[PDB]
Amino acid sequence: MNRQELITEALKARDMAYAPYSKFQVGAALLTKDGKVYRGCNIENAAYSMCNCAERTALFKAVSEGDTEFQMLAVAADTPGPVSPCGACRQVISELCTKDVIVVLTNLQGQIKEMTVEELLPGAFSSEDLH
Amino acid sequence: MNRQELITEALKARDMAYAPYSKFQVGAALLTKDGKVYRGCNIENAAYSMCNCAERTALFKAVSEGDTEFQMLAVAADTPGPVSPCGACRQVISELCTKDVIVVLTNLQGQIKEMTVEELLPGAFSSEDLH
Amino acid sequence: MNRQELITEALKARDMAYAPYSKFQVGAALLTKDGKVYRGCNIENAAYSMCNCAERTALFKAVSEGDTEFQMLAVAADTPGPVSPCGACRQVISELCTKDVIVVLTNLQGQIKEMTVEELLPGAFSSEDLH
Amino acid sequence: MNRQELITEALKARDMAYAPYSKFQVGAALLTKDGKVYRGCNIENAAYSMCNCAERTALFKAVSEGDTEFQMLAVAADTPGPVSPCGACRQVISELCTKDVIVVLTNLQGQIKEMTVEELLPGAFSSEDLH
Ligand SMILES: O=C1CCN(C2C[C@H](O)[C@@H](CO)O2)C(=O)N1
Ligand SMILES: O=C1CCN(C2C[C@H](O)[C@@H](CO)O2)C(=O)N1
Ligand SMILES: O=C1CCN(C2C[C@H](O)[C@@H](CO)O2)C(=O)N1
Ligand SMILES: O=C1CCN(C2C[C@H](O)[C@@H](CO)O2)C(=O)N1
Ligand SMILES: [Zn+2]
Ligand SMILES: [Zn+2]
Ligand SMILES: [Zn+2]
Ligand SMILES: [Zn+2]
Repeated sequence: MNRQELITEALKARDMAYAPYSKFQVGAALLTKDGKVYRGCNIENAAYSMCNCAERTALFKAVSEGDTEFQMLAVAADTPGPVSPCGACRQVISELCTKDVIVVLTNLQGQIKEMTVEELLPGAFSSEDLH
Repeated sequence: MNRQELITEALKARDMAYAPYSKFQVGAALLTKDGKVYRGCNIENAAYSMCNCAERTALFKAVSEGDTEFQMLAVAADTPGPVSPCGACRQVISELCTKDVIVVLTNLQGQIKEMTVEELLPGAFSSEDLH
Repeated sequence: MNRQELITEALKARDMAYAPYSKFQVGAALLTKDGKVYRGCNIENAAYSMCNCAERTALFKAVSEGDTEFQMLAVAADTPGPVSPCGACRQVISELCTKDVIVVLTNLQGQIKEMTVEELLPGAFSSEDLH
Repeated sequence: MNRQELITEALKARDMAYAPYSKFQVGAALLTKDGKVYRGCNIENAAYSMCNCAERTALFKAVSEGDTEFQMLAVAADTPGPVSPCGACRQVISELCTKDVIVVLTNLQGQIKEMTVEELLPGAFSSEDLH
């Protein structure tokens, strides 16, 4: 499961999105250390605050199944450049993924940006800050 | 899969919760029309706003897999009476579940309250309100 | 400050809304026991999850100023019937307003529905449930 | 109103926080181009997802009043180093503040980190990505 293949997983996951308000579909594929893939997509709500993102859908799915060791996360959307995870997703990612996990961002036209969890949100607010 | 059995599913799902800040674990089990069960649990974050609930974890998991027809949702937590879904969950439920879906609420001591999606959030804000 | 006058306050507050994504403006006016009025409006974000509602904007404003005793909350939007607070707002309302506070819901055509905080979200999840 | 004075404003705003669940109070002070200061503080909810942060409380307050031109934002909390805005706040900040606005982060022991909005969340997801 290289990043190329993980991207195709996120592209497929994108087609499952429920986004009738923004008409903006997002897909994500999370790869565990054991090689298992969890797909995620954004799921909207008439009350915008309750919309959930593809990145978080995939992570929530994994953690709920007991999988908490990851190696890579691919995210895709029909944006101008590689899709940029929103702050809420970066925050959840910084909590649920170890700082070494690779984050692969792409769009639907071959644009690819790769960065680590730490780079996605440097100095992220964490539990250590609470105590 | 009766409500008794769906409750045991939610009780198991509760043990998967990642809740190091509140130490309050919640479990949920969503039953589709075809009899498939999706488990969900709350997943917290040092930045409280980003915490996700068991009800929504289960629903997000189902919808992302392509399952959008449900019949029942069980929710469980160690509360005094049947656990009460927070407003955000009721909002997502009212969007992703048809008004006839049965919502079963319970705690860890046999308290059981049953209600429909419509009753969970009567006159819920919806897409019809946007247009 | 009767409900009629508080409604006009919410109608004015609605014109301050920043809602370029939904084009759906909402207004709210919160009346304290001492007769002070706090206006609120929805404020959106390209990343939908981060949108904030009029009801919560008004409440957040009041609480931050040290005002925590309220008597009435008016909410208005261009909906078919009285605007329905989303679950997230009902949740925050049930926490920050005592159960006796009156919630006045209306649209832009004279539709008016009045209910108490308790009625807005009966048996709302609360701190008592955490401990 | 230099950053030193804006910090004292955020320190005062911190004392208004309603944070009975985390016992972690945060303060913020937003300075407009015209020299007006809006204070903000975190406001929690038994249902963690609904908690709101100091940064966003201040911004929501300003925007609702019609003030949309800012020059600086100070944030303070009792953290080990300068308090780090959570992803949700950085997201709202990148939307409501122009990329040149100065963000001043500090704790209660003189630690000070200064950065621009762009630096707070480089390449933030924006409306341009939606269309
Ligand atoms: O973090 C990224 C950016 C945001 N989108 C979302 C949620 C929402 O349904 C839509 C518009 O913001 O894209 C994602 O799904 N992931
Ligand atoms: O809707 C219900 C009530 C809220 N809890 C949550 C999320 C959070 O991690 C914890 C404390 O609010 O319980 C749920 O998981 N489901
Ligand atoms: O609770 C009510 C219903 C929801 N809207 C919002 C937030 C968002 O900007 C827009 C579309 O959901 O209306 C409110 O402002 N208040
Ligand atoms: O962005 C910063 C970091 C997070 N906190 C919050 C919200 C919550 O009440 C508490 C614990 O996460 O700190 C803030 O208020 N601002
Ligand atoms: Zn996101
Ligand atoms: Zn919930
Ligand atoms: Zn709302
Ligand atoms: Zn924050």
